[PDB]
Amino acid sequence: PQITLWKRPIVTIKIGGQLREALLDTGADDTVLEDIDLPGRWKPKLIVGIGGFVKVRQYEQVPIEIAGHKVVGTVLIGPTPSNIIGRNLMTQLGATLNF
Amino acid sequence: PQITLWKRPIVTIKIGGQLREALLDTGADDTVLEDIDLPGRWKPKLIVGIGGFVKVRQYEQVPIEIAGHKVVGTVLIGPTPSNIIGRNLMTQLGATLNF
Ligand SMILES: CC(C)CN(C[C@@H](O)[C@H](Cc1cc(F)cc(F)c1)NC(=O)O[C@H]1[C@H]2CO[C@H]3OC[C@@H]1[C@H]3C2)S(=O)(=O)c1ccc2nc(NC3CC3)sc2c1
Ligand SMILES: [Cl-]
Repeated sequence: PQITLWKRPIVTIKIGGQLREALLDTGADDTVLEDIDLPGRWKPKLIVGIGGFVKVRQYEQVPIEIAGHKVVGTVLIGPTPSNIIGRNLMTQLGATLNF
Repeated sequence: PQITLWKRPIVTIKIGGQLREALLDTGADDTVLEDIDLPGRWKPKLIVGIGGFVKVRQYEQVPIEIAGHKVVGTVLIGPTPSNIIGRNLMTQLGATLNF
């Protein structure tokens, strides 16, 4: 799909059998989700945003569906005001910005 | 132009006669720049990112050139780890996400 930016670019995701919404975020290198259970091992990671840092769990090779597209990639789980899909997963969709 | 997302989507801006780089940031409602002098009156504003909040200066009806395109809009000045162009200005470029 093509979307304009008058509204927040929010898409449906399915991850670990959980349905959520998340923002397609070209300003995010990595994908950060708050509200999710993932199985198995993870690595501590500190990430830096506007207004400081948060501690997240890095989960690797997580299967995730973004607006119908199945991809596998790194997901960070931790406090974020908004679930965000980063460039790590949007590149797997072949996503582009046009102006 | 069209750009892919394997790299950060960085563009050149000109604002208040000052040249800078900034991220085209679909996850940002508003535009936030750190390294800038703007003339005249402004309003206190608190904005929330990953890792918390920052106090910014809201400047209204600021002229800004983004990859060649002259627009006028609201600019927030304050601490951000990366200059970000938000949807408030990307809608003026007719920017779209495609996948
Ligand atoms: C600031 C950017 C440069 C980085 N961020 C992405 C932005 O898109 C956020 C998204 C977001 C939207 C929200 F709704 C709420 C939020 F908390 C966050 N936008 C934002 O904060 O916008 C602000 C301001 C703009 O206007 C308004 O709109 C919303 C608010 C408000 C004020 S990030 O989240 O810090 C980020 C993400 C992944 C990541 N991966 C990394 N990789 C590792 C280092 C190797 S570093 C890294 C950093
Ligand atoms: Cl690129």
